[PDB]
Amino acid sequence: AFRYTRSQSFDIFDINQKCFVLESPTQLVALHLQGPSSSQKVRLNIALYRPRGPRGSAGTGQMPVALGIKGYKLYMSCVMSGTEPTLQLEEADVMRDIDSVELTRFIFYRLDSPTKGTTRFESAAFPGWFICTSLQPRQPVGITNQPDQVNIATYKLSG
Repeated sequence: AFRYTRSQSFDIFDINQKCFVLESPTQLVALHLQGPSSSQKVRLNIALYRPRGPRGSAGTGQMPVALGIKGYKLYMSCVMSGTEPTLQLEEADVMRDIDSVELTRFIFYRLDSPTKGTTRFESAAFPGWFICTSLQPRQPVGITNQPDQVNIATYKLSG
């Protein structure tokens, strides 16, 4: 279904200028990181994939990516927890091939708006669900089917 093409490292902020920090090995939180800080901003290793597949279904395309938490040996994934879609961080190595519905948990569609300089990330495993931050500081990064509605689901990436 997906085949690895390369990885590139990016800085990331949400549209309100919050960055990510890894508050514990299972929780990424978003905050205005400022003044003095012990806290190390998270960068992303974005692994770009090419399809040979697999569908369906979705609501998105056409840059499938995995999102590595640079330096911490984690990748973001979307899974069901209880009965709710959930963003989690998993100890996973770099995946050359994503060729099962299980491994599709790691794939997001990077949706850039070339004009505005902005990006959304839609889950491939949970179409219509997007990576989001709270309007409040120090809350976990998560996923939502209401992108940008009393959350922020729009980011600025920089190489």
